[PDB]
This record gives sequence, structure tokens and C-alpha cells, in this order.
Amino acid sequence: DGAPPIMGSSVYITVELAIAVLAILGNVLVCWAVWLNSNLQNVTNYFVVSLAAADIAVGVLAIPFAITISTGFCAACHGCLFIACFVLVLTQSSIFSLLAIAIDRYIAIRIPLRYNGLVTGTRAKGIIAICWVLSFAIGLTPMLGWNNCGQPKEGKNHSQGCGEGQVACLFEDVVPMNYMVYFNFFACVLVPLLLMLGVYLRIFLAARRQLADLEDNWETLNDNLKVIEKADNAAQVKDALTKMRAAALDAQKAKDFRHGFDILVGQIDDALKLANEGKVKEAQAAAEQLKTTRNAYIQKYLERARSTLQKEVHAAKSLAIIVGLFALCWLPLHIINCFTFFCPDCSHAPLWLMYLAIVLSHTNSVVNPFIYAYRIREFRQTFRKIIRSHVL
Ligand SMILES: CC(C)CCC[C@@H](C)[C@H]1CC[C@H]2[C@@H]3CC=C4C[C@@H](O)CC[C@]4(C)[C@H]3CC[C@]12C
Ligand SMILES: CC(C)CCC[C@@H](C)[C@H]1CC[C@H]2[C@@H]3CC=C4C[C@@H](O)CC[C@]4(C)[C@H]3CC[C@]12C
Ligand SMILES: CC(C)CCC[C@@H](C)[C@H]1CC[C@H]2[C@@H]3CC=C4C[C@@H](O)CC[C@]4(C)[C@H]3CC[C@]12C
Ligand SMILES: Nc1nc(NCCc2ccc(O)cc2)nc2nc(-c3ccco3)nn12
Ligand code: NA
Repeated sequence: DGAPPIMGSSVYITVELAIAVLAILGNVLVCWAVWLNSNLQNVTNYFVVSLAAADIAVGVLAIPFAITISTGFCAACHGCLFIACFVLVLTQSSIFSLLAIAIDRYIAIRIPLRYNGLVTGTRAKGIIAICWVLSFAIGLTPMLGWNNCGQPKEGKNHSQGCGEGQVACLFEDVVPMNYMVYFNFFACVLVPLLLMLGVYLRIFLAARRQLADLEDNWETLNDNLKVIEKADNAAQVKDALTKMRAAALDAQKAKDFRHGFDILVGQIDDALKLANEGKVKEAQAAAEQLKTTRNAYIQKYLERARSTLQKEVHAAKSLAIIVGLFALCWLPLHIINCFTFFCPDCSHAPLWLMYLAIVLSHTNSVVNPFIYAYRIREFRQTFRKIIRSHVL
């Protein structure tokens, strides 16, 4: 007695197939958008496409494999291992793509003038190819001998009636838990996720430091202007102009734009030469000209630089959400494996919970297209064009 297994199995399979359809459709849309729209064709989005391709493969291959292995069918043990482990190749490829995106955005905010000479489409393609090769080697490592094929469950294999060399193909019977916990979870998943967390933290800190510096230079200009306006001594004017000048050079370091800071620094130097030669009123008078240069050029370039940095912060937040949802969808299965491995006195997690955790991991292959659509205008607008035109 006990409910016929096919009833629970029918629910599981139906849900897996629903997820597969949505993973394929949404991620084909991502790839189509990058293909269509040259504004989306940049290095960051080559990693986005590599990630979308891994999620298409979850729907086309990993989900049919998961349905197959849920039956415990008789198979040659190394064929069984390939079906069991292929999803780990795809999840490792996703991890590498996510890590590359984070580093890409970190380079872009740290050394933006060197970014385009360092990070090229050709180098990115080589990186993607290497990461896919490494992904196959890591995810299929059990097929090199780190497996339980030498210790078959002969009770299961006779009750199912399997032949010679065949095992009942069940994940936990063939894939060792020490591989899943120490090698896959700790070294290959958790360590990269923590590195990604640290990279994103460094991105937000760099942005916050650059914004504060911008602001410091701005009020250094304005404060020292007031000093000159309230001064009554040549060297109180000269000293303020001197500090205004370094602030201006630092702002310029950090063509029409050049004309702005040239008028500004030229005007400072004019007022300085008057200051040195004792003419305080001529110096103060020359220094009030700076205000129209400030209003006409310097404020406009402060504003553009602030909004560029605010755009990069908003973009990095969007990409970090992707990483967060990856962790939220995969950590339950890893944590369950930790209980199975480290607590032999604990009852095994129940079968319904195992399959809920499996389904949750697969749902990760559905969500990224929705993030892009809600958070990234250029994707959203291109999705809209594709749907309205080629679908409506
Ligand atoms: C989509 C196309 C391009 C490639 C798909 C190939 C897949 C379906 C092939 C490649 C290797 C194959 C496996 C190789 C060995 C075995 C062991 C046997 O006892 C049962 C079948 C099984 C488990 C095969 C199932 C089908 C399989 C997984
Ligand atoms: C990352 C977020 C979503 C947290 C998810 C935590 C989940 C995976 C945790 C919270 C409570 C945990 C359960 C607590 C108690 C037991 C009983 C034990 O005999 C087997 C493990 C099992 C069944 C745990 C499995 C993992 C578990 C379900
Ligand atoms: C969230 C990320 C950053 C860290 C993940 C922490 C994981 C590794 C932690 C959280 C809860 C922990 C489990 C809590 C309780 C037990 C029961 C004990 O008898 C064996 C260890 C075991 C099973 C722990 C293993 C490690 C564990 C799963
Ligand atoms: N532990 C585990 N089991 C399964 N499937 C088998 C579930 C099960 C567990 C016990 C049992 O007697 C019958 C079925 N798939 C699994 N996939 C993973 C996985 C992928 C990434 C991290 O863990 N872990 N994992
Ligand atoms: Na993925």
C-alpha cells in the first residue's frame, strides 16, 4: 500500500515540462534580442548570451535527463553518470559566466579609460570557450573514477531486474556525496559565489568613492570662491585660488569639455598673476568671472559624470540580483546534501522535498529574462519590438 507512485510522478513530470518550455522561450528571446540590436552587442552581453545558452540547455537536455533518472531505470553505470552529472556542467558554466560579468563591470568602473583596450570581443570569446571546457571537466569529474559504480546496490539492481554491468540509475546511488559536498558545493559553487559578493562590494565602494570625490571638488571650488569674495588680503586670495586650481585639475583628470576646464584654469591663472603682483581688487574681480564658467561648463560636466556613475550602480544592482536568485534557487539542494552527508543520525530528507528542491533549481533557468525586461530598458524595448513584430 501507499499511494501509487505514478500519481506523484505525474505531477513532478508535468511541472518539469512546464519549466522546460518557459526556460527555452524566455532565453531564446534573450539571444534574439542581442542578435537584433547592436546596442546590446558588447562584451558584457556575450556572457549574458553564454548564460542564456546554458539555460536553454537546461530545458532541452537537463530536464529530460532529470525526468529519466527519476525512474531508476536500469543503465550501464557510466551512461547513468552522464545523465546524472550533465546538469552540473551547465550550472558550472553559469557560475563562470556570472563571475566574468562581475569582473567585467569592476574593470569598467575602476579603469574605464583602459577598459576597451583590455576587454575585447575577441578575448571574451576565448574566455567563454575556455570556461565551457572547464565546465565539462568539473561537472563530469565523476566519470573519471570518482563514483560509486564499483559499489552497486545489488538489492536494488536485482529487484529492478537489471542486467550485467547495469545499476538502477538513481542519483545518490552513483554520485558520491563527498564529491557533491566538498568538491562541487564548497570549492566550485560557494567559493565563486563569495568571490562575486566581494567583487560587487568593491564595485559599490568604488562608485561611492568616486561620487564623493566629485562632490568634494565641486564644493572646494565654491567654498574657495566665497573665501576670495570675503577676503581683504592678497595672500588670502592667492591661497584660495591655489586650492581651487588643484581641485579643478583633479576634476579634469577625473573637446567641448576641454574648452570648459581651459577657460576655468586660464581664469584661475589670470587671477593668480594679479594676486602675486599685489592687485587684490583686480584678482577678486578676475575671480568672479569663474562663476560664469562654472555655471556654463563645470556644472554640466559634474552632472553628466554623476549620472554615468548612477547608471553603473543601477546596472550592477541588476546584475547582482541575478546572482542572488541563482543562490536562492540552488542553495536548498546543496544544504540538503550537507545534511545527508554530515548527519548520518538524521533521517534523509523526504522524497517530496528532494523533488521540490530539484524543481526549484530548474526554475532558475526561467527567471533571468524577466530581470532583464524589468530592469534594463534596452532589453525591454527590444523584447517589445520582437514580440509586436515577429509574434503579433
Ligand atoms: C541532443 C543530441 C544532439 C545528443 C543527445 C544524446 C543523449 C540523449 C545520449 C548520449 C549518451 C547516451 C547514454 C549513453 C549510455 C547509456 C547507457 C544505457 O544503459 C542506457 C542509455 C544511456 C544512458 C544513453 C542515453 C542517451 C544518451 C544520454
Ligand atoms: C536558501 C534558503 C531558501 C533556505 C533554505 C533552507 C532549507 C533548505 C532547510 C531549512 C530547514 C532544513 C531541514 C531541517 C531538518 C531536516 C531534517 C533532517 O532529517 C534532514 C534535513 C532536513 C529536512 C533539513 C533540510 C534542509 C532545510 C529544508
Ligand atoms: C549561506 C552560505 C553563505 C553558507 C552555507 C552554510 C551551510 C554550509 C551550513 C548552514 C547550516 C549548516 C548545517 C546545520 C546543521 C547540521 C547538522 C549537523 O549534525 C551536521 C552539520 C549540519 C548539516 C550543518 C552543515 C553546514 C550547513 C548546511
Ligand atoms: N541529492 C540529489 N539527489 C538527486 N536525485 C535523487 C533524489 C532522491 C534521493 C533519495 C532517494 O532515495 C531517491 C531519490 N538529484 C540531485 N541533484 C543534486 C544537485 C545538483 C546540484 C547540487 O546538488 N543533488 N541531488
Ligand atoms: Na543557469
